[PDB]
Amino acid sequence: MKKVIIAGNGPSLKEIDYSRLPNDFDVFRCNQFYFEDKYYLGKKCKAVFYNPSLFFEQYYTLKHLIQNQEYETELIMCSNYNQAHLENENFVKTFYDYFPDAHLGYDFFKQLKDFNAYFKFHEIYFNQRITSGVYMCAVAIALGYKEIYLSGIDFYSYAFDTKQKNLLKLAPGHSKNTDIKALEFLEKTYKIKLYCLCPNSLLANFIELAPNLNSNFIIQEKNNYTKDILIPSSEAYGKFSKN
Amino acid sequence: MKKVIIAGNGPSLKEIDYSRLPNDFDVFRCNQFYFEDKYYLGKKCKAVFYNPSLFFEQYYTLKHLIQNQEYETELIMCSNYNQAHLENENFVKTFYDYFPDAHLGYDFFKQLKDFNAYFKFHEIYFNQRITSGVYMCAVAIALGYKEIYLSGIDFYQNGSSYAFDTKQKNLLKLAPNFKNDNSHYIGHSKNTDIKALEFLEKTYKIKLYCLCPNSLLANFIELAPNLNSNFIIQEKNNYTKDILIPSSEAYGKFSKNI
Amino acid sequence: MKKVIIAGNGPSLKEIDYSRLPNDFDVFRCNQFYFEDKYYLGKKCKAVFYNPSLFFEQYYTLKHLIQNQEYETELIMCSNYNQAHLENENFVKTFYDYFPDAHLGYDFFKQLKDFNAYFKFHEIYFNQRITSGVYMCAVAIALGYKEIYLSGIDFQKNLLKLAPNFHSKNTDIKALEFLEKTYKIKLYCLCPNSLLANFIELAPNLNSNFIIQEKNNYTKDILIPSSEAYGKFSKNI
Amino acid sequence: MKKVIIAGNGPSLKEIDYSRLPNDFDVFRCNQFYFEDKYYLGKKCKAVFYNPSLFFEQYYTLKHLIQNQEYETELIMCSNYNQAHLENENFVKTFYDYFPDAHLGYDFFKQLKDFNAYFKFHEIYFNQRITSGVYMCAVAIALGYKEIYLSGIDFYQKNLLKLAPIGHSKNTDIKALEFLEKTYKIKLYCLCPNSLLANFIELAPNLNSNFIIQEKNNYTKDILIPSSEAYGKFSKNI
Ligand SMILES: CC(=O)N[C@@H]1[C@@H](O)[C@@H](F)[C@@](OP(=O)(O)OC[C@H]2O[C@@H](n3ccc(N)nc3=O)[C@H](O)[C@@H]2O)(C(=O)O)O[C@H]1[C@H](O)[C@H](O)CO
Ligand SMILES: CC(=O)N[C@@H]1[C@@H](O)[C@@H](F)[C@@](OP(=O)(O)OC[C@H]2O[C@@H](n3ccc(N)nc3=O)[C@H](O)[C@@H]2O)(C(=O)O)O[C@H]1[C@H](O)[C@H](O)CO
Ligand SMILES: CC(=O)N[C@@H]1[C@@H](O)[C@@H](F)[C@@](OP(=O)(O)OC[C@H]2O[C@@H](n3ccc(N)nc3=O)[C@H](O)[C@@H]2O)(C(=O)O)O[C@H]1[C@H](O)[C@H](O)CO
Ligand SMILES: CC(=O)N[C@@H]1[C@@H](O)[C@@H](F)[C@@](OP(=O)(O)OC[C@H]2O[C@@H](n3ccc(N)nc3=O)[C@H](O)[C@@H]2O)(C(=O)O)O[C@H]1[C@H](O)[C@H](O)CO
Repeated sequence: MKKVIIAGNGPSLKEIDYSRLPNDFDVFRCNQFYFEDKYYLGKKCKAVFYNPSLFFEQYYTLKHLIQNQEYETELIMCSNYNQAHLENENFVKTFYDYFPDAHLGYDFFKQLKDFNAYFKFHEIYFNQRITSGVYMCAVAIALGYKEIYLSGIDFYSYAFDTKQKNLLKLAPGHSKNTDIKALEFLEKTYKIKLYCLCPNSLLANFIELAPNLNSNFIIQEKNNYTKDILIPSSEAYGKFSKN
Repeated sequence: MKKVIIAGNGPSLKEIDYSRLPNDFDVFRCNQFYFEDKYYLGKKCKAVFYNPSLFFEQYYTLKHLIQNQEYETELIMCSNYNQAHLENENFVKTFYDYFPDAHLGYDFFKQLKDFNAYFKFHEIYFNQRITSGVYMCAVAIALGYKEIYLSGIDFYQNGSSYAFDTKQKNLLKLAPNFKNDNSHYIGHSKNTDIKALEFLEKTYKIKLYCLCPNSLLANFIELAPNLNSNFIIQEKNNYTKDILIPSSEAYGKFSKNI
Repeated sequence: MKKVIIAGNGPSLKEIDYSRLPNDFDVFRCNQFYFEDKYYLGKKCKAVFYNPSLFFEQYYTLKHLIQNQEYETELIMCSNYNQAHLENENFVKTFYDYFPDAHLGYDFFKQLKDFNAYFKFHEIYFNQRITSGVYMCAVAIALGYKEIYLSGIDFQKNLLKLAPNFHSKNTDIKALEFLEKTYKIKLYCLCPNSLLANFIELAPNLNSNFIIQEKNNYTKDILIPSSEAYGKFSKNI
Repeated sequence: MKKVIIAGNGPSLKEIDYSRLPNDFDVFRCNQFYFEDKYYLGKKCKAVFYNPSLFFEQYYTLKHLIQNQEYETELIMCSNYNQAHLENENFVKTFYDYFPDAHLGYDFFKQLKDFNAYFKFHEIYFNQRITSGVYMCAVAIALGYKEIYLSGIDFYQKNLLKLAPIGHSKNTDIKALEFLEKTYKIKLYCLCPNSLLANFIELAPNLNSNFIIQEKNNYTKDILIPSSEAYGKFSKNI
């Protein structure tokens, strides 16, 4: 169907070669994407992904971002795996009743049986965990996307200063090989096409560069924007304490 | 889908301009509606709503109201939200096995995804909660109703006032907050309900009306079109004016659900 | 639907006016039905009902009744209600995996919404309980039966071992009355000398004949499973 | 499907009469089948079956067998029965989320209502258990196979000995097999004319078939043990 740009928040996010920006695409963002100092991929997101550990606060924050007209998103995804050691069980069980307009990412991730098996085996037995950038690719493939453009994936710093007060108060495997091997498995297994939008990223050594279309893109500035996660009230945490 | 009169129990319930009373309509009542001293809206209810906290006792009381021919109702709704801080999990889980002829209001409330998201966000993060008067509007919409006539909704302007004396022995024993000068729940507000009502009307394209011209609600919702009709309020004598409390053995059997 | 005869194990079971016994019918029996000294209703059962409290042992016993050619039954029902104070929670939860060829009676009982509500309200709030005869009537109606003929309803070291201390007339009667008033079914009484005859219309005399086969070397007490078996099912008792 | 060869890992596994091998068949293997010193039935399995008790370790080991190309399998089955005294409950509950490409054998076993009831009654009340050979037969029948060829069924490694240093019997297994065959109208054949099984099951027809028994060199001959970190993650299911 339509193309999709999947963006991690690595430093390459600020080094996209926009001449290679595809025509007609959706955008997937994750975690502290809003910390970006400019709208490197626009204000419109098809989907935003948040880890279960901070979903409570990210959801709260997202609503503010939307009200402030800083961003808009069609879908709100929680990057879960249905694994007791990775996320809170009751959180997943009651998810749809606390966040009626959001989705459990596993609902889609699990549609890719071969990859789910691949991910689980390496995480359970070898402690290898893929990053959100790869999780988003899986969900995109599950949703039907055929051409995936990657950016902000640098296998580890960020494309912004993530050292924020509120975030620090909340959160004071991986490896390049795991992510790369996972991406190759996805591309091969589901016959989709991966492209790299960041020619200077280490990712460009493994994934084909997005074709040059002589495209152009206006990177809108951001001023007095939300650059830190918000913390809900004490009464709010009390009500959500069990999750 | 007939029209529907949704009634809270505020003092405006006793001041309905019956000249605006629609023709063919259903009636939704809630909580201590039977405390009314006159059948301000007739004996026949399409549905009655009860909060999870007192559902056990309200169900018991309802069966007595029906057996005693004081009221009749087609549906019995429990106003739940699938929120751990608002209701007992087991109660909801086993609901249909303990009350086979009743319904969990959430089964319908959740059909309105946007409103459920709206409600949950404000309740969880800002402690802003709609009242059952608004909850019933949502369930009516989910049921298919498109013309809602409101009454008995006064946003607790004069405090915890009602269209009757709610300070009854059993109710005070079961819900002690009623003994307070102002039993109104801090999370409720005139604005919250109004905005919630505005959200529903807009989002689901339904029409709202007000049967109480003298009510504070008349300042927000369009008054019902004076159809120049009559109703005739039936009087009530030696009626059930307090909630009933089940036996100790009954509570024992239900203990896991409370 | 074929006609169904629902039998309790009261003395009226031995006083059935066979002249009224229908032609093509199914038979529902419950609990210690096999204690009967004669096949008052034949060896063939459409279904047998057992209370959750002794299901473990009754199932074990039934398998012997079947293998030993004493009785046969198509269905095996456990008379549950999905009430924590009435049945073991884990027992109901895992029922179909421990007894693959049996059924939870509630799966059918719950199909009668009005009666389920009627039963639940009176039991929970007033401690009024129905007997198996009434429960079986409900299940029969839920299964699609149109005509129900009642009998055996008059309001062993092992059994005494399992049940040491081994309901009301009004409650059952009121329940049956509600059942007939609420659903599209006809109720008949096959025992004219039973008190039930004072409330339920007598089955029409059809000048029917029926040979009552005697029983010999039959199982007349419930069987008790091994301690190892009990060890495996202890969580459900 | 069509035809399937079900194999236990007894001595008869090494005494198959390949002249009687069907032409188009799938292979079902169980537990320590890889301990075989030769590929008596090929490297390709339609399905492999592991008991719940060691599934965690067997799954880990199978992935190595596959990665090292010693064997390949389409299906991975856990031989469960939905019985607390026979398997961990949380293990069964979360199974598909920990092993996305595997299957709970009971999802198929329970499709044979009569046999499920038959098995449960005798296991619960008479402590009679069936061996994997029989379990695989039931699953095979549930999957649609009509002709089942048995082998490696004879009624009778540091890692395995450390991990696992009853109620089985020829009678129970044989009676169970006969019940399955009669009840589900399928045909059972014995591929090992020198096994006691031959005394009960009709030998497979001689079709003058040929089979190449591939050798095994430097192969996995013991179960593998996951890391302590892995165990810590699966602890609740063991
Ligand atoms: C402290 C902590 O827990 N850090 C983790 C981090 O190790 C990583 F696990 C993950 O993501 P996180 O990287 O920060 O931000 C999103 C994605 O950007 C890509 N990236 C980023 C920086 C870099 N140098 N090279 C990269 O490739 C990865 O694809 C990653 O998934 C995650 O979800 O995968 O999330 C954070 C936080 O849990 C989260 O931000 C709080 O809401
Ligand atoms: C003490 C306590 O817990 N009070 C609460 C109250 O804060 C409110 F949460 C709620 O409402 P409740 O008073 O019965 O009254 C029913 C409805 O009438 C309307 N009304 C009433 C009086 C007034 N002055 N202005 C109004 O607008 C509201 O729309 C309300 O929903 C409720 O479910 O919304 O229920 C009671 C009880 O939990 C319940 O009666 C026990 O069965
Ligand atoms: C001690 C104890 O717990 N007794 C109860 C008894 O009060 C009754 F509740 C019930 O009934 P149960 O005796 O077996 O007899 C079966 C049915 O026959 C009818 N009948 C019997 C004898 C009589 N004189 N007048 C009658 O009307 C009733 O309709 C009853 O449902 C039951 O399931 O309804 O079961 C027994 C045992 O729990 C059970 O036998 C153990 O397996
Ligand atoms: C100690 C313990 O628990 N032993 C049991 C054993 O009683 C049997 F239940 C079973 O047997 P399993 O080894 O896999 O081997 C499969 C079948 O091969 C045949 N055979 C094997 C070796 C031999 N010397 N003579 C034979 O005849 C039998 O027909 C057996 O059923 C089973 O599931 O069928 O598994 C083992 C282990 O639980 C399992 O291997 C560990 O993962």
